[PDB]
Amino acid sequence: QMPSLAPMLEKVMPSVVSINVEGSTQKFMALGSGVIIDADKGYVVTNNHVVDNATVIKVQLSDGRKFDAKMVGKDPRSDIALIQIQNPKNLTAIKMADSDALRVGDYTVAIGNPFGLGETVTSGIVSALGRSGLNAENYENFIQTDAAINRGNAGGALVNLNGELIGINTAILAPDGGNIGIGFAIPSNMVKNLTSQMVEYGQVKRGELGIMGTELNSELAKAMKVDAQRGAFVSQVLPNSSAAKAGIKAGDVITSLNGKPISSFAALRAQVGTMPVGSKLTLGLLRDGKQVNVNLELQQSSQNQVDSSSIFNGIEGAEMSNKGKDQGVVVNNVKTGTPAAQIGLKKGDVIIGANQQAVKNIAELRKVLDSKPSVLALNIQRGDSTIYLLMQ
Amino acid sequence: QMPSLAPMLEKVMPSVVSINVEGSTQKFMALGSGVIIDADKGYVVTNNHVVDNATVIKVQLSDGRKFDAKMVGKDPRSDIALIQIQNPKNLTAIKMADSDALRVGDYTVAIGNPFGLGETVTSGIVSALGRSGLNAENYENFIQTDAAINRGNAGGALVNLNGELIGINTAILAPDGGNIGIGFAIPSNMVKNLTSQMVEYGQVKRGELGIMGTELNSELAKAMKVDAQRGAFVSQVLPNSSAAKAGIKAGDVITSLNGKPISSFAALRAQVGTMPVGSKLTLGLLRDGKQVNVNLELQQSSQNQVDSSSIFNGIEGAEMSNKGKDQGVVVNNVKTGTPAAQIGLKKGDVIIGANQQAVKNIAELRKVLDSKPSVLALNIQRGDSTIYLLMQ
Amino acid sequence: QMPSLAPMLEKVMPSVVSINVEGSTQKFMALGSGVIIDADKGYVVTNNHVVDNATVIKVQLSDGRKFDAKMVGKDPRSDIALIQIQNPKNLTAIKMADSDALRVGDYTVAIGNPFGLGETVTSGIVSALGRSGLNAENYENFIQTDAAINRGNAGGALVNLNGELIGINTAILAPDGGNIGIGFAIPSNMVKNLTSQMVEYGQVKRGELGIMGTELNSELAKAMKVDAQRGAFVSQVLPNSSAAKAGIKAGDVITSLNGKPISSFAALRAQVGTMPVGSKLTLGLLRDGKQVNVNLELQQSSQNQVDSSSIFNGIEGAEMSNKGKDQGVVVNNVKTGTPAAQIGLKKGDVIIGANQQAVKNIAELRKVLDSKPSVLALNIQRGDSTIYLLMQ
Repeated sequence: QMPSLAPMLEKVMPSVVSINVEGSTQKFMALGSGVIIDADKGYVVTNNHVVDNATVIKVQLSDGRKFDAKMVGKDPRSDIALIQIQNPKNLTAIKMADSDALRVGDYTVAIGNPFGLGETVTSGIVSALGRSGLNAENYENFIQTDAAINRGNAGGALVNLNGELIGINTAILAPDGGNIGIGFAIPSNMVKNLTSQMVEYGQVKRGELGIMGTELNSELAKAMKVDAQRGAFVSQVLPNSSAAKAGIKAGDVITSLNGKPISSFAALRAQVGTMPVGSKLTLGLLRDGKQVNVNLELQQSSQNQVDSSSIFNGIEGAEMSNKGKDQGVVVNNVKTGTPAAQIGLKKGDVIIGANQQAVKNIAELRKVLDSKPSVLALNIQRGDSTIYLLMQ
Repeated sequence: QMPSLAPMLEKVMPSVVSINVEGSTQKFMALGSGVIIDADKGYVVTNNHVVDNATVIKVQLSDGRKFDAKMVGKDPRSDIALIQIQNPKNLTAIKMADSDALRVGDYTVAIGNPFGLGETVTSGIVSALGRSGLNAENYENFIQTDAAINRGNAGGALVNLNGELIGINTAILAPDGGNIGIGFAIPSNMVKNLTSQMVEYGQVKRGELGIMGTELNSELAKAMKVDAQRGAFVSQVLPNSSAAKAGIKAGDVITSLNGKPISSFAALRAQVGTMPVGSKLTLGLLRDGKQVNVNLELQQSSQNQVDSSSIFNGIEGAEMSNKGKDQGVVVNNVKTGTPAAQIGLKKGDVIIGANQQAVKNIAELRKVLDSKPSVLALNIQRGDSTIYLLMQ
Repeated sequence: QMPSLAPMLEKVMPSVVSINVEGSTQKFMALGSGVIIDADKGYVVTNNHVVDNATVIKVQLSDGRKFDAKMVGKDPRSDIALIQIQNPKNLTAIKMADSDALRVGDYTVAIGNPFGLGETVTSGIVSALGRSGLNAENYENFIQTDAAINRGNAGGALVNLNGELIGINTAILAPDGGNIGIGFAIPSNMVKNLTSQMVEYGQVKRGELGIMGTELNSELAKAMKVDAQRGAFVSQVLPNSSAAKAGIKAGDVITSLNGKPISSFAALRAQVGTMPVGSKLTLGLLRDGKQVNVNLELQQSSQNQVDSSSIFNGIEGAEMSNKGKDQGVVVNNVKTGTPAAQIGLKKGDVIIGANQQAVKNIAELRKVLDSKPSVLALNIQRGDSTIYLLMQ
């Protein structure tokens, strides 16, 4: 006869896990939380900042059980990392909710491991949607909540009253590292995209419209005679870009993506910034007081991702990324005094195998590395030649 | 099928605004929140401490729109200021609730601009009623809540589940300027009185009963053989005061105002301290174990208000206040080295016009000043003479 | 038509009280809260750490009334103290809920006196059950909640939506002494046991099973081939102990006490650590993959409790404790330079009266002391001799 979150949480708490990490860059230990995304494969999502530069990763269920997990993907720009429990048995995954249907009155409960106390649940409401600006280089479209979140909560669950995941708790505004009522989670639609890519590739293949923009504030709107105090202002479109081809002109205002009204430029960036190349989308446009509708196809890019370090753990040097279809890992750009080039690593190289195993993409590669061989025999192609690079 | 504050907030959030302020006393910037009280006239209430000593005031709606606002009234004793949006179009005002019907179990939601993040809502309950003592010179009858309130929330809304305004968020107990679960709002009945006066006059005409008192604590009650552990103890009544005339004797205990039981002396002070002169009220009295009922009429006073500075912005000197009916602004008491008297400002002067505009009260005056003339030509009366005082 | 905690709180708030304390060890003042446990006798429960080393204790009702209270019992190991309002009139006691039926989704409201503001209520949920480790020498089986708790809340009520007491607020995790969403209360079943003893004896007669143990973590479970990631691991059983007699063997795992599954070793310790000697209980055992059921009888012990100081307020020296039935207070072990032995206090002494009043146990004793005589005439037995020890 008493209302309670207990019935819901009982089904849901098994989904959320604690995460302990040992690493170096100087030895450190860290801890945070994670969410089980696929029970069968033992996929567990979490903040990239928690598991970044980790030598060892251990995951602990609510029931006590510990497992070891290995990395499978990580995206610093959005701060989402995907890991995988080695030898997953009898797990519970969380069902994801559609974060786009969230409203500010909405109740939320947060679950995670503050200060490593153990699985802690706290609750609140949605204080705000679309918050960004925390770190302006990243994609950020944060849900804001006043459910209590502290250090150790990172990577944990933000769920609604039905126990569906709506976000991953990531950061808090807080002088003096204590919670004051303001915390942020990555909306779950973003997690759904980013992770699904990582699963299949080991990284995110970032698509772009190829427009330069900025927040459409009220002042700018007068300058431009537009009826609209919010949106993405198109400063200019790149030549031979999706936008270009689609007919978007500079001095346009983007008001909606795929039906969904657009909070701001950042939100827009964040949305598309997480869709995979080749995605077909449609833009709500506003040029000279007239509404416009345009169909676009997300295209390639020059995304700065996956350094040689994120895959070798400590081997500074050239950045790397997949290549075409499952064609192997390509080395982007080697530095100079960077240890990687100090093993013969030269930009333009195409890692096509390792230790007699085929490498189609970064996931496969990281897989050979998971076995932790003593000597790593890279099978690369420079120009029209096969060569081998060795490590220890 | 899920409970949510969203439906209510959707109607209500437009009412609450952000406030940016530029000032000097040395240049500063400040920010807080405000509530739209009248949609047509663009009246917006807020904490006096937010907009105090401001050269510029800009208000930003939830939809993005910015407007400029000018001051119309301010009361430091209660920390309520009233401002007005210049050129108000298509606004939403909040409906006010009767704060006297609040109870401690009651749910509350707070809306405002913590750290200038944007319109943030957080929720809690009524922790307590009638809290005072924060600053003992002020009138204070604070609602206390554990909805999260931080810097930037000041001047914002405290509403109930029906979206009616019950208070204005004002202060927080908090070492280290972060919220810990204890925040305070001015009850809305007080806001309703204080503001309505300001609208019509530019200041509050403070009435007094003319009794000296103190909190009736349990110890004092024994000393005095009274059955009552709380109330206002009458230490003495002033001669030719309302109290006097009404038959109130020293050593009386006031237990109720207008039917409403009385928390304490402070609460009493705070209540009447916000009713306009001439108000007719009735007091619940307790003399020698016997209940008494008395009818009173709030009378004049010597209220220390509106310095020449609050209207000239930076012109230290004599204090000022309305006079009789709409008879003009009277200069209370000039200092010495104060810049005001350094323009020929002498106590007893009665500003009856400015720049060929008639001045009936402080609002009218502040109105001529809103136009920001280069030279201000005051039309004053000293004794039986009209004179003119000039400024720049 | 609006949901509210108000109706419930209206019945319940009278039960909770504020507590002011004057003491020395150097003069100090302290404050916290307390809960009325028995309206007739004026019993009020609170944290031992609040009223510890107090010369004076005053209790203040929600209605204003102040009373003086005297100590009747105190248990530092669990941090529960029991006091009694001198001359209790017209009080309201709280009904206690069964803390064992609490679940993590559950709503909670906290009531108490943060920073001596007065009776403050805040609310939250059960974040966690069975938390311990705060101070590892104590018995601790804390409920964890995110209802706001700050300094002054200690000794106050944690209740459910029906206004039944489920815990006593005790501590908070918090850098910088401000609440961040994590606070702890002693579950109410523990309070019910500990206090009831104190009432009847002045101390707690601690029973033991006589087993050494430790937390059964997942690693240890592999080492031992047990299917169970949580519980109490039996490292060894003491000879001639209850456990011994009952058939418990080292390398056993305890999974349940009296039907109730067992969080951990600490929880177990904490449970039995609060049952009175002679209690009959039953243990859920797990030896070599096989479930076992055993019946036990709590037995004596060597519990380190009640120093001569806790009863004399400032008279360092030998520890003391009841003896057999109501046989008087026995002096455990005298130190050396300790002031107690400096009045002729010798271990093995059996205080059988004081000032011509009979002393059956520590409560009676503390009673003669409550009258605050100028000279205290102890009637002791050393060996086969009656003697008298004098004080001032």
